[PDB]
Amino acid sequence: APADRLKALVDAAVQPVMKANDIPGLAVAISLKGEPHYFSYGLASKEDGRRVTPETLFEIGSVSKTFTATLAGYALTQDKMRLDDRASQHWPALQGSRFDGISLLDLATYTAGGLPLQFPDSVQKDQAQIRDYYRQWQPTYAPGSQRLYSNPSIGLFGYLAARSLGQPFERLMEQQVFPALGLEQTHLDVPEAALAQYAQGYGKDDRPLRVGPGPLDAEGYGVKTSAADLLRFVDANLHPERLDRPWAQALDATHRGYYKVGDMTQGLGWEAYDWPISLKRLQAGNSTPMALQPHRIARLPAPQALEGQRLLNKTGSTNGFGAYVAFVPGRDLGLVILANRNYPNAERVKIAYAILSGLEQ
Ligand SMILES: *C(=O)N1C[C@H](NOS(=O)(=O)O)CC[C@H]1C(=O)NC1CCNCC1
Repeated sequence: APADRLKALVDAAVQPVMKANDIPGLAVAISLKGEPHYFSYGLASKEDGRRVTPETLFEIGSVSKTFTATLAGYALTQDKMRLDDRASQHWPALQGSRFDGISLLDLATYTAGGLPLQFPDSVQKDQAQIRDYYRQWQPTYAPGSQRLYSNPSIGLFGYLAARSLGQPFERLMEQQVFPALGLEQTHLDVPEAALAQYAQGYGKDDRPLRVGPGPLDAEGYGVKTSAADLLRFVDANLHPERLDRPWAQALDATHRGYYKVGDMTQGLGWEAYDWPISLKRLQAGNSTPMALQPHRIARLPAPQALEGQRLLNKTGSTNGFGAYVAFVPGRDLGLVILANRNYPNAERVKIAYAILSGLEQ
């Protein structure tokens, strides 16, 4: 009855949304009572007929920020940086710029003062162009006052955490972070030998779409991973104490809330809500205006533990993909939903919420 019931519940949550959004392929992984459960739907590639499995690689877009946060959490534990450091402390090129007056925490939590959603199209994947971009940038408003969701913001945070560790960001993820987390199906640059696992992404008129190079891509949106590996990452988040101390502490650092905007508490990478909360409120927290518009923050008196009866989540998209991850620390429950179409966040959250509410019922 239990396996039948879980299958029935996940099918009932996924299938209508998959169909309504014409999603070619979709992978679900659920961590429940200390055990993983995988559900795979449809096609990784419509053209060659490869089916989705729990090992299929999907682009996870902005979910990458949680890995980026974990690297920064590590740097914090290596006493290599502090959240209250000025950004320019970690890149001499920034000394004398406005980044003298902006903290690593401001950068990590999108409150640096109006850094935009993306780098302008004129900024290529080029260290000098990136450096020059930040040198010339001026805040629209005071640092620490307004949240404006931003790839350049947390991208810089990740880049400076890597600088504090004395190695390139990409090398650190591949050589240290992913191995420390036990992740062998998680990549910034998918190896040729693994390309057969990499799903095709689909956009309008089913044009094929995979993510191309961009400035600070690895930091903001560049990770490709499987449902099985992303769930392993969720289980690491549920049980940091199962890893060696330095990496336990790194994960813990991403479970700390610094301010609220409406129902959402902003951590490093992770965004948190009280649990339970209505589907409509969770949808609103992950809505377009939350990503695209500035919001005045309500700063907490002290960092808040993001644990117990809370839902921690992150959405992520690329041109061709749509990912969502959610977990409830106090219930030892986690879920991953990866699709090879960018479909609205509200729809991803709807699937997740249907699964979570069915599990409690
Ligand atoms: C994350 O997936 N990003 C950044 C931002 N996230 O807002 S959210 O509510 O979707 O998580 C916007 C979309 C996405 C992003 O950076 N997409 C880019 C499209 C163009 N190619 C580079 C990735």
